[PDB]
Amino acid sequence: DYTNPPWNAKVPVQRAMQWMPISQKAGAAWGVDPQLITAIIAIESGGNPNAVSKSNAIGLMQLKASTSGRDVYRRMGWSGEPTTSELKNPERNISMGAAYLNILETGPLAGIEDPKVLQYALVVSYANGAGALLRTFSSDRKKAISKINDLDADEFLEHVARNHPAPQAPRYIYKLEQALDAM
Repeated sequence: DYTNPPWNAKVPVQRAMQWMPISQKAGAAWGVDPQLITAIIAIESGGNPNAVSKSNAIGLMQLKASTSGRDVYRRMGWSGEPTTSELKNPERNISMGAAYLNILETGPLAGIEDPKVLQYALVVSYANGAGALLRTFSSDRKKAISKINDLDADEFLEHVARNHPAPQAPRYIYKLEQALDAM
């Protein structure tokens, strides 16, 4: 049961909303929905810009220097990876998070047609990687996308809950809907 325990979104979303001006700016620059950015902030850090997880995920959107941080650096045309200090900067963190969502949308998840299925695919990919998601459909990226396109949002969630190896995957979707209802 990925909905258990329940997650009350009120506090973490209202805290995350204090970052909205940055989220709207970053979202407009990268073509990313600021409500999704706000949801991710609420879910990942509860709006605490200094959060540091066990696995060294840092800041408002819990970006990890060696994984998503480096992916965004490559998208900017840079080598290396951000520092912890850089990831604690709220503006830098949220803009990098927005950039990462754009990278997912325009790279591995390109061709998803339904914008609600795409929303769910984004959070699941954000949480455990686009590869882990797509491989539950096919080792071939295009066949994977074609299979995703055969599903609606509620069927996508069912698939993820049954077939995704990470329990966090379907729970992210549940939390997303909890977060959205609180905005």
